[PDB]
Amino acid sequence: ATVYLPPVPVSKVVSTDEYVARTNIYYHAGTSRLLAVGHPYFPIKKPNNNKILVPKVSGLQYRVFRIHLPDPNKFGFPDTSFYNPDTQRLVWACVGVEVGRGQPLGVGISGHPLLNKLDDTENASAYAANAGVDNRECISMDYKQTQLCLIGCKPPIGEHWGKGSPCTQVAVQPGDCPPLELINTVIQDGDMVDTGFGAMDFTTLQANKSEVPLDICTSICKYPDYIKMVSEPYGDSLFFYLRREQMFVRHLFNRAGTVGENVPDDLYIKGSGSTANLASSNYFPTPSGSMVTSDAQIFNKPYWLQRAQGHNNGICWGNQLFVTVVDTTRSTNMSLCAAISTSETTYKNTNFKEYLRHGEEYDLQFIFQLCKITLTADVMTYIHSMNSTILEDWNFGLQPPPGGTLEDTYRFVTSQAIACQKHTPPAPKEDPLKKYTFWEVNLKEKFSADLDQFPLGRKFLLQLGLKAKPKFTLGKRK
Amino acid sequence: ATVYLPPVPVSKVVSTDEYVARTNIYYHAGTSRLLAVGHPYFPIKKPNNNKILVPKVSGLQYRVFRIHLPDPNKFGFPDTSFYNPDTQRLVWACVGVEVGRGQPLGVGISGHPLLNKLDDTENASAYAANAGVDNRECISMDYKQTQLCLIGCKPPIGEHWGKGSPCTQVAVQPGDCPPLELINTVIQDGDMVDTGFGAMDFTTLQANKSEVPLDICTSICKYPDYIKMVSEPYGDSLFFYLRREQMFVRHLFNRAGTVGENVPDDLYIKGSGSTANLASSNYFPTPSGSMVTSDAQIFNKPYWLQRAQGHNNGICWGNQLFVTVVDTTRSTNMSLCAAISTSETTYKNTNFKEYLRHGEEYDLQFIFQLCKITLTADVMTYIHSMNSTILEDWNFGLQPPPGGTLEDTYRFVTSQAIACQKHTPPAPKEDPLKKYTFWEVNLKEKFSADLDQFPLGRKFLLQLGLKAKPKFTLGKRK
Amino acid sequence: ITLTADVMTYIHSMNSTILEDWNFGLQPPPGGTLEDTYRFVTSQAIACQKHTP
Amino acid sequence: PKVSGLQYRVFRIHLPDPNKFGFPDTSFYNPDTQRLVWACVGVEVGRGQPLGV
Repeated sequence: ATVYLPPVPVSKVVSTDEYVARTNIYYHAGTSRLLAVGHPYFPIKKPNNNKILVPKVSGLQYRVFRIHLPDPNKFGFPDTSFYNPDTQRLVWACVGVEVGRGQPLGVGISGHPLLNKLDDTENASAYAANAGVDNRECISMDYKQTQLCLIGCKPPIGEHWGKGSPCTQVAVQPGDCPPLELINTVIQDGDMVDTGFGAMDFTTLQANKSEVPLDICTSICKYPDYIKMVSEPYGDSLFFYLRREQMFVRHLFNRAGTVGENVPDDLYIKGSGSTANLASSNYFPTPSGSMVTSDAQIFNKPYWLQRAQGHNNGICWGNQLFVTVVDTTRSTNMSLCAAISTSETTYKNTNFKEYLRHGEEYDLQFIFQLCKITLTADVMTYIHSMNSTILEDWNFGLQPPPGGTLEDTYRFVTSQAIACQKHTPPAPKEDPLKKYTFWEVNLKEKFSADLDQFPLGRKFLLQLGLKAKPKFTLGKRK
Repeated sequence: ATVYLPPVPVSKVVSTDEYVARTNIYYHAGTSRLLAVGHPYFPIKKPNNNKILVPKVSGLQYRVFRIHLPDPNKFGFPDTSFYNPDTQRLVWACVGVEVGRGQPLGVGISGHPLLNKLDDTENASAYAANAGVDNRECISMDYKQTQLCLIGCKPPIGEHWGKGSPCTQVAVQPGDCPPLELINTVIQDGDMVDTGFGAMDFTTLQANKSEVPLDICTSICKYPDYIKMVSEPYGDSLFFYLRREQMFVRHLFNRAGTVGENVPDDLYIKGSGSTANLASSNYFPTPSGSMVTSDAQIFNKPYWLQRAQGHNNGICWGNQLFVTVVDTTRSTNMSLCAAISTSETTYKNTNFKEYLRHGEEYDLQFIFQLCKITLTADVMTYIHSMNSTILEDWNFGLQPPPGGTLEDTYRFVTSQAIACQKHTPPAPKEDPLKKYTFWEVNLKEKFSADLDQFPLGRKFLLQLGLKAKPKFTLGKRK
Repeated sequence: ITLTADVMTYIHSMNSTILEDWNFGLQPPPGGTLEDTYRFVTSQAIACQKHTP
Repeated sequence: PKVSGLQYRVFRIHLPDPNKFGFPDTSFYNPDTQRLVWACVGVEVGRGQPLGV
């Protein structure tokens, strides 16, 4: 520049598929399986202390991993360089991923010993059974079936309705629901999916703090904010998503507690008896999970990334991948027991102490394409306007210093002081993370160049070149 | 190449129209004839509130009008093959202003019921000397003739005298009347023009606060500073101005109060009577107009622009115009009364409630030529040293993937009645060319291709000489 | 929209009102006729006269 | 207010005058022998709400 920052773009934003050439050099990577054994309901901590002994792990929460990748320009190379390192720079493209489940078919489960529930109002049994002191019951559910996986390279955006706070312009008091304002935030590991009360916080909306389970009270519940993400052309925040979700209405119920609502008292006619009074108009549909089937598994089959939502196809502008997984369908909870004493020789429920765990597996197989971004002066100006940090990291002119001189604290040694001594010694240092809240997967040298002996690999050779297998695949008929 | 780019230099100083290419597309616009009906002296307010019922409006007061124009590029036309934004932008040029006037002949009335006044200077009816009896008579006068107009496109500066550095004793005294130092500041609507008591404050300046009429008593008097604006080197502040002005002395009068002023006793012989008593030097001229006729106007006459006085040609930079008009030749005040109960035909105040008004009419009729600015980097960068803002509005470049919008933006209210709240909407804004209130003239919805429907454009046609357009014909009348 | 005099004859027969709203023909008449004097408020500005109610 | 998806949500959408509208190169146009009109060539409607009846 000038002209001008550039032009044009904006408008029309140049794709990274017009000057970023693919190469036929392939490396292969994968993980060694991942296993995390939690307690979905709550983490089990030592209550004499504050540290976890069993974490919280669940498929009914987002499992969001921050994958850090090498860069090809760190290599000594096996000789993948035939040109000057300043006419081009190298970046990865990920062209296939399979995300495996090692968990059997069967659901996980959540619940609450005191879920806020009055009476049954699907078909009556009461108007109220209580409006004084207590009325909550032992009730469990498995939250709705959600399967989705989505892949990006910058952090995903979630939406949820946060607490818009009661206003005093229009009459809303405590004991009236607030106006609700949508407060959107990044999807991060440990966070709960939508429950079908809407996707909202429950940490400060809830004030009994015991309407719902131990798990969702203490999370933010979120719905994916597809909408802002698919409107970024580049799609660096995601360049792949899919979903399958469903839920059915188990039974209508009424919440524990009295109306806070204002009912116009002129939309009915008064009765006599039971029909004189009103129940609480705080009806809620009770939701419940769906039937699990092996034809609903979007997993253990490969998601290609040869093409992507974004201009991005896994192109490294940080050398990171974000992979978010939800699987509620193999999120088996396995039940077990240990006997408290062998002093009790009869069957007692004060003898054999039931315990639940959830075991969580994930494996990710990857095929990596080596790609290049060819740099001319004009290209370099576009990137500079785009994100300057990329140029510096690559290393590219024009840098000051010099620099110099003197220094201080001279001779001796100490020696007393003299001399100097100021002293004064440097670097706190401080501070931004940039962690933020993710299950760290380091890949740096799991990279390969054979892909005939990885299962994903074999299928990728089949798809790409129509060879090699190596001998044969399938049937026939069968 | 190039690379960079001098401005091209600010010290090469040029017409602001050496790079603005006129085109022959012409549109017309004007007003409906705006009206303001005040009370000449002050505003007649509710005395429970500060809210006006009757504003304060005269022709002896500034009429500052803020003409607003769209950017032409943003304005649609039905045929548009004269602009491409990949090559050019557009900007208005006003090439004719007609000041419609339509009011009777008459002049504003100003007065003070406690105007300081003792004797006649014009006569020797009574003495001007020491007097501990302070006379205050009800006197009224019309103020001087002021007719002027300025048409500009940036805010215009009038000068006045303020109270500058102070004295070391109390102010407005013998020998400790403070230094009065010139404060130039932007012209305000409905603040006073020059009145023949000069251009200065009176609230803090005049500590008697009772010697001069009410309309200028609480208010500043200011005169437009011509010298400064024509000594600006782009002449955007103004670029056309004209005046016709005069004072007439109604009579010199002398104020009451004792003599503080020194009378040397080496300039007159001693005797008795007069030659031993001090004399007042407390004279004030009384301002009045000399003659007023509606053929003594400078108004009602078309002003054809084609190369402004300034380094402008009459270009609407920012697509605004700042018109400050004074007219006193017409500035009639009309008196009315309301009878509540006639019960004697001879005046009573339990009958006839006297009222005073002043009604003020102005119409502004316009013909605007469209002109273009080519997008050349040397011109752009030079414009950037002059003012970057026109450029930023046009907008160039990234927006890395894209920030601000899209993103995708925005959420989401769209108010109901709950709504989402809390709100407290975002703040009030001030326009960058607005510091003081003006009489706003929006023009953004009235543009006509044809100029034959309006007498100002026909007159422009005939003067233009396309195609070729009579001109005149005789008679007229006769 | 391609339009000629014959085609227009038909356009009005279907919906009078469409041509009349577009009014790139026609006429309803342009206007004209007066704009003035003067409405509303009346008065403005300064004024706030009466308010006017 | 009673606003829900269980009662008809009828939106009046009012669109630019196409006839006089911002364009980049037009000089064919004759008001008498041609007119312009918008035709909308797609709509998507985002329902940003989660499941829940």
